[PDB]
Amino acid sequence: SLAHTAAEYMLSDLKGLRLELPLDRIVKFVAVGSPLLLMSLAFAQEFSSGSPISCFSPSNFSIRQAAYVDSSCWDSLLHHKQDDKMKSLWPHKALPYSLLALALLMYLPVLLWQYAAVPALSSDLLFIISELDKSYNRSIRLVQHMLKIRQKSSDPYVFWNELEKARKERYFEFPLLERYLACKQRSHSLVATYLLRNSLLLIFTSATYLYLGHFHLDVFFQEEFSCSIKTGLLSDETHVPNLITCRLTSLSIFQIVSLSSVAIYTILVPVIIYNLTRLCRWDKRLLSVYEMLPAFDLLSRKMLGCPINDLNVILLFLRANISELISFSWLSVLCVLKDNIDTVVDFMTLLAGLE
Amino acid sequence: SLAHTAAEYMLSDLKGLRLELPLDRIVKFVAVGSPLLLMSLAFAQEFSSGSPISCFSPSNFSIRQAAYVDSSCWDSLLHHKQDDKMKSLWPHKALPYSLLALALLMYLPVLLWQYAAVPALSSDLLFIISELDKSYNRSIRLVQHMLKIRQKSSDPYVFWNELEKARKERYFEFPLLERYLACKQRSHSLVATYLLRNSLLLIFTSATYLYLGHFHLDVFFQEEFSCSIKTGLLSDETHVPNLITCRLTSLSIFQIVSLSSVAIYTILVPVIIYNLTRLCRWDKRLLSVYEMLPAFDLLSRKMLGCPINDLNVILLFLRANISELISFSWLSVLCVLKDNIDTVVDFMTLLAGLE
Amino acid sequence: SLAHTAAEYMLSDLKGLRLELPLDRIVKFVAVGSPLLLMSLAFAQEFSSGSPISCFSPSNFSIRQAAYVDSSCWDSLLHHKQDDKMKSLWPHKALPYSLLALALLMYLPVLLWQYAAVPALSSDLLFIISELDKSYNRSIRLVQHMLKIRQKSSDPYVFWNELEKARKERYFEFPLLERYLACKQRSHSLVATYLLRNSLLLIFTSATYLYLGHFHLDVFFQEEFSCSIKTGLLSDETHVPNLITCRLTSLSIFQIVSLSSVAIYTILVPVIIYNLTRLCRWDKRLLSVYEMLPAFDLLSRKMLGCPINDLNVILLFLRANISELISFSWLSVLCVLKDNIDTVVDFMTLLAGLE
Amino acid sequence: SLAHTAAEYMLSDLKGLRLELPLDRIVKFVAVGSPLLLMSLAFAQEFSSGSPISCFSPSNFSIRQAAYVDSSCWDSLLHHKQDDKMKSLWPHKALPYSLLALALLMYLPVLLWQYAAVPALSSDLLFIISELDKSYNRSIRLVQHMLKIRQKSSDPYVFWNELEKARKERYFEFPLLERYLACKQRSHSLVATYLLRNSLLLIFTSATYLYLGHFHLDVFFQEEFSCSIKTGLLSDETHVPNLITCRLTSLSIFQIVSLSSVAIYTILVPVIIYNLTRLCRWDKRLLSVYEMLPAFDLLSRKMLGCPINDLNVILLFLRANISELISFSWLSVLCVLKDNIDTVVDFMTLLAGLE
Amino acid sequence: SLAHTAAEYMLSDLKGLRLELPLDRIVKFVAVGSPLLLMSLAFAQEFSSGSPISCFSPSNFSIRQAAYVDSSCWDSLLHHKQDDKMKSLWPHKALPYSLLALALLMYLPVLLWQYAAVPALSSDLLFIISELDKSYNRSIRLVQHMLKIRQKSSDPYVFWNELEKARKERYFEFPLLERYLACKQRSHSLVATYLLRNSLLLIFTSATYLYLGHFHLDVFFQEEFSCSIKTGLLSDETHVPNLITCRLTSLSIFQIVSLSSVAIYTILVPVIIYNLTRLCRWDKRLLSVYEMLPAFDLLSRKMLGCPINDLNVILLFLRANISELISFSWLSVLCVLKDNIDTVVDFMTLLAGLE
Repeated sequence: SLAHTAAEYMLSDLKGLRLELPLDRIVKFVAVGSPLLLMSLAFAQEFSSGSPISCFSPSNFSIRQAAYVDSSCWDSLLHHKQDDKMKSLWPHKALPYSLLALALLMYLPVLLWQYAAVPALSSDLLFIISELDKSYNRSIRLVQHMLKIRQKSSDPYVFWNELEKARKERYFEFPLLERYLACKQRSHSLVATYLLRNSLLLIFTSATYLYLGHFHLDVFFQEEFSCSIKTGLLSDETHVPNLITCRLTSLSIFQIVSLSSVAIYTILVPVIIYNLTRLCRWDKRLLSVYEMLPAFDLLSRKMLGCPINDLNVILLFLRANISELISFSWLSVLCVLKDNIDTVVDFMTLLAGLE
Repeated sequence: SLAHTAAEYMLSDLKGLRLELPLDRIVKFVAVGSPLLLMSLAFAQEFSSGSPISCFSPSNFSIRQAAYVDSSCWDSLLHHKQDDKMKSLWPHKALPYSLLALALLMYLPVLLWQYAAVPALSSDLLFIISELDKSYNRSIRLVQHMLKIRQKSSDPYVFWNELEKARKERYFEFPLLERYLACKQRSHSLVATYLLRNSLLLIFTSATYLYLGHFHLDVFFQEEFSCSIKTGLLSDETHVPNLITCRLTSLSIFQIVSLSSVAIYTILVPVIIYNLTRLCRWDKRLLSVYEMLPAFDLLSRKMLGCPINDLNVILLFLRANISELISFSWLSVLCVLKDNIDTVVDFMTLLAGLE
Repeated sequence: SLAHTAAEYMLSDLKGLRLELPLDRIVKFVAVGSPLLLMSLAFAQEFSSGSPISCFSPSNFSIRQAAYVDSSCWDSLLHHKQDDKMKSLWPHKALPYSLLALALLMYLPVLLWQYAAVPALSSDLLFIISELDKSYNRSIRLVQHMLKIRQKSSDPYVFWNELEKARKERYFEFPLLERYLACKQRSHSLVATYLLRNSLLLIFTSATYLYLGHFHLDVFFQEEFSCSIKTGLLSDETHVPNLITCRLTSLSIFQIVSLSSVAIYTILVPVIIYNLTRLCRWDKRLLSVYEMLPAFDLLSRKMLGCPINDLNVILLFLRANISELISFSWLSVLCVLKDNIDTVVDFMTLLAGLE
Repeated sequence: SLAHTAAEYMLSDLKGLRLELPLDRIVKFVAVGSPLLLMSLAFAQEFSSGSPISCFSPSNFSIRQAAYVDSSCWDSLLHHKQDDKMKSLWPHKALPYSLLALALLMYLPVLLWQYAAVPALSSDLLFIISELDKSYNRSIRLVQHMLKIRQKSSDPYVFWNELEKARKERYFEFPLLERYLACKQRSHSLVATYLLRNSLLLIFTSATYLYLGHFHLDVFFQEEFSCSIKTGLLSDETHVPNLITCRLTSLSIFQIVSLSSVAIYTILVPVIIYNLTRLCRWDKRLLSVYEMLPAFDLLSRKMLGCPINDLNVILLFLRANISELISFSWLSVLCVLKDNIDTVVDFMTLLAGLE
Repeated sequence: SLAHTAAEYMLSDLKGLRLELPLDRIVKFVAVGSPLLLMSLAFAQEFSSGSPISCFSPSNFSIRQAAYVDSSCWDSLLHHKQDDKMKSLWPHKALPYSLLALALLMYLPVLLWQYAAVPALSSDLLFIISELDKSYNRSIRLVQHMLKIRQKSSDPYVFWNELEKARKERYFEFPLLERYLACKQRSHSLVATYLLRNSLLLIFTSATYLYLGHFHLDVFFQEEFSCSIKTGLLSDETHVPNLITCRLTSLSIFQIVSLSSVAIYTILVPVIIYNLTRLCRWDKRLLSVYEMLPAFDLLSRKMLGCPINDLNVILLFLRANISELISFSWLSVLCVLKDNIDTVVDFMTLLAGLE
């Protein structure tokens, strides 16, 4: 089927970065995969194929012109309703093309996200990681003598005086990164991509709802109609003027695909809503440990104002990207320090796991 | 067929870690693959296809008339049972969709396992594995200068009297490891994932039994039924009012798929029960060698209280991954000492195979 | 279908260079993919296939006779129009062939570009980047003490008039690149390839429009036609001389294909127009920082005369490749300095991020 | 076809070890592949498909009537044999399903082998090879002073006695192995796995013979039968009471499948018998070179007791792996010493063959 | 198609050794692929498919009566020849099965070759290539000072007398390898594999000719045959006793398959005959250059006795491997010396092209 190749054409599956959320991956996955799956179910071997429309021809007729008549109406689905209001049945014919259209409209926002923000993002995260890769062997290297000063000095002279002068000495400061982050907060050109990506999906879901409301739900329990043939050069013939008892064959598939289309998108709407609201608030679930590391305190320090900035997005992506191989280390081990007190344990643990 | 794609789309097959037990692999593969293979066998080349419904119309009707007659009942399958009680045979129509739904529902728990437990569990293992493997560095060298003191000594003095102070020093102390293991002993945030994984499977099996009992097994030996067409625009016609002897064609497939479905799950229940019960007890099959190594003994030390703790799942997965490439060593070889005596043999075995 | 193999035969996807602009990528993608997708949609399982023609044979005719009569007209599509002017319907038979021909004609410019300009342009670009990377090699490395002694002496007469002296110093000049740029600047053997590539595409689009105008849009609302059979050995037979009410089945597919072939190409025209026009002006968006670098100033200084020079396409390809792996660094970071002043910050940032 | 995907799912094809003997491997291929291949032959394009059953209904019955008549007996195959004993020919319906059952039964033992023996057995092999690697480099390290004394020695001290004294000193000793070898010889936990692996195949081929004997071989020359349709709601009708001359179309493929199934397994049985008997005796085809080698002598020294020991399968799996990359050496080159004896000869070759 | 997949299981395409001659590869390819391709052509879409056999039933018969008549004779191919001698026509039905049998029978010999001689041949070739790699640098480090004394001495002491002694000193010899070659050249265990591999193919070609002669060439031009149905339960019926004018549809496929099968083998046989004859003589077409090199002279020295030896086959595979990457060197450059004379040139050339 056509949906087979299209699956790996759209939803097919640097070198050390994850530039997408798992939630975003799942929502795009389901949004692109649902229409193709329903369409594949609609016209495959699972349901018996054959003639989509059948009509009860008179017994006088032979097979050939009966095939003509019931084939001349499949392309002319238009009900002569006497309940002489003339009604159309085109959605039953146009359903698969509509499904493919929705499938492409689902994939379009992914293309915009890929083209509009990937390179600029890729530069920044890689630069930050390359800078922060070795913040560990700067602390322990120079802050190792704190214990070695402890036994030969007093409480405040070590914890509040010897851990006081080392801070203002060029071994920890990163003024280049400070300048960089200060510049970044002015930028607003990347949050636009994310908000547009979510808003387009919301608009497409609304369009799907209005399409399923205005046109569908009207022919939902109708299985029979009366069509006509004598509307041309066949009007001067001796046969039935209005064909009788024409019944569609694939109503159940229509019902199930409509119901699945409603259900999947209605259950996915909250996921996209939550995706949008994640960026509406500053996040500080673990700042307590971040304010102590020599360079990690910078991101916590610039935690002010409206959360709508590129800093929020880059830190959100980074927090998922702190677990590759080198930040996938001590930074993950700092779970036991969870309850002056940092006098000995906070330094014994740091100097214990050197590498 | 859609089953072919769905096979590798569902059950498709770090870098040194096995986060999946073999029994879990077997149960997940069997449970996900059974409905797919059954539904594929139902509608493939093995059984000749055609019209799943057959009817015996009188010879008066034309071929198209018979086609309309028997094609109008496959989608409207409803028996006029006189034994005028109305009965439906809709499971015969809904079998493949039900099998597909069962296949998806079986894959639901796997996503929860991969999304809620993989990162934390993977992060937890390798650090413990490294702290665990750094053993013969500071254990065979603790003994090389210690075994040489035996001959110039007495029975208790060298290996029964100074051993306790030979193990109480800044060589065996691992406060980081003790604190980490105790902290995860108190925690319970991962065992819930395993419990939910097993409980969802049990609930889904129970729902499968309910569905197979309530709806199925009622129309199981019934293969003929009477239907009617004159329930609409064509009721004003001269023909039979109630159709006679419409017979199901694929009853054998129906019964075989039902029997296979019930049999596979009644076979599968015991192994998942065993998987649930595995975690309820402490593993103490091989602690005799663990309580001797400098780092191994700590694992055996904290075995207290109820067996419902995370430490259990970490140690259980550690047992599976205890033999990768470097731990894939003496661990496997410390199996000859299965029967004071440890004076020479226990130490010559160590000092023989350095590397 | 046939297009399945051709899809990866034509549209299928050094080691560090991008020799293709993303806009050109999407243009080629859509341009070659539209005809294949349309023809795949036209003759696949999405719409019921069979006999594309139906005719109303008299009831006396045999089924073999009717099959012979109707199958004798699809290879002889010639309507006996009385509105005895003879109109033929060859496009309804030849549309797949036309679509495939347009697919090859779309592909021709791609191979033209791949076999006319790739080697020379690739070699030139990789050379240029190779010597251009020496900019950072000199950059600040020789200035390590030149900056370390300036603050010990006075401010504006050790590091404010020695900029020329440092440039005059025999490491900053790049005599090789000057002659190369001049020789390229007079050359015009590369811009002709791009101009012809755009012109050939636009001429082909105009040809598509002419084809869709002259032959199509005439038999566009016509669905019924009359044919004749007695034009040979069948003249001396007793039957109808002119066959009556022959209706083509796939009119909707005809209309859909025509409208799509119009719409996608009308959308495609503006983007190729803009791609053609991108070379009418010089690019001066980030040369402000460039005219400080020791080697990048050579590129900036040679912005003279008519913009139709090979250096235009050279710099166009260069700007995309300026973010590969090594230039994908500080050069991308120098965006903070966007408002004497360059005394410290413009130089503190340089001396901060060495490597 | 279904057999296509199952082929690569079932019989499809560390990093330096061959865990499976060639005989067992080829037996596995033939045993799992014969049913799939013959079943694919049964229902593919090689032989014409269609309606497997044919009946000669009299001309009075219509198209649909005869279709119902000959379609109602394929699922209800029961010959009213007058030679009134009803004989059922259900194997003609249960053939492919029984073949698939046999296919699964064939693949059960291999998963038993791979899940019950591979984990435990994989461990000690690398230990064995690691300590077996030492012997070569130790011999060059040890035996180069030994021959250095030979030229100034008389003869017995390098050829007869002192050499035997010279070897038994702590450079030529492998004490840790000696403890492992005897205890592993005492174990029997692995021979049972091999015995079960072969016994399952023997039992299943015996079951196959019983199935082909009891049920088949009776309906083998029979191709025509008389059935009945008046056994229900069709009893009150005016037509023939018992079907006349219903003939099977696929008797030839039935006979070919039976003959191939019996013949392939009849040829296969002696191979598995020989694979069984391979473990009943010890292999001493090359112990003459082994008994002089540093570590290979120990394997030959422990030649006692019954041939049902784990060391037997251990040495069997090593001999398949003595030719990987390092033992793929002089060991293999020692084929020329096949006929005071090794004056320099042996030593001359070893010292000459550094690596 | 069935033979589609069998192609890639059968004829699908160390790490530096070629264990097959290209002539053997191509003859194996054609021998296994010709029946498969002929089968594919014989039962594919290239011809219109359908019923292989047709009969001219009387017009009184119904459609099912004719279908039963011609479907009851395709599996009962037996001509009631009156030119009442009974003649069969089974080959027209058994052709594909015989073809698949041929495909397997010509496929056994490659398996016999790949399991019988590949390991030992690979061992010998890899040992030889690993050992004989020194000779290049070994010679130059010894023959670098012969030009020192060429000008400072005369003919006897640089060119004809002391060179032999300079050659025969303990930097030249390699006893490990000429001691190796004796048992191999006396061995005859590998020529048997090659001779049986060729003889089997000769036997199978002869058997194919016998099958094509005894059975074919008789049913070659006759196109019509008469069959009968009244030979059982249908004898007591009123219809034709002997069927009239039953015509077979696919005579052309039969003829073309037979002609192609005979022609491909009558052109294939000379290749295998020449391959067999290749080993019947010693090969000496470059030994003028080998007889001078240090280690290559040993191979050219042991050219005695009958050419039926393991040395013949080992050198036959060696010569195909003398151009991999390191013997793909000067050894290939010694072509310019193709015409005392070697006084100066034959050392200048060797000493110049070092690396």
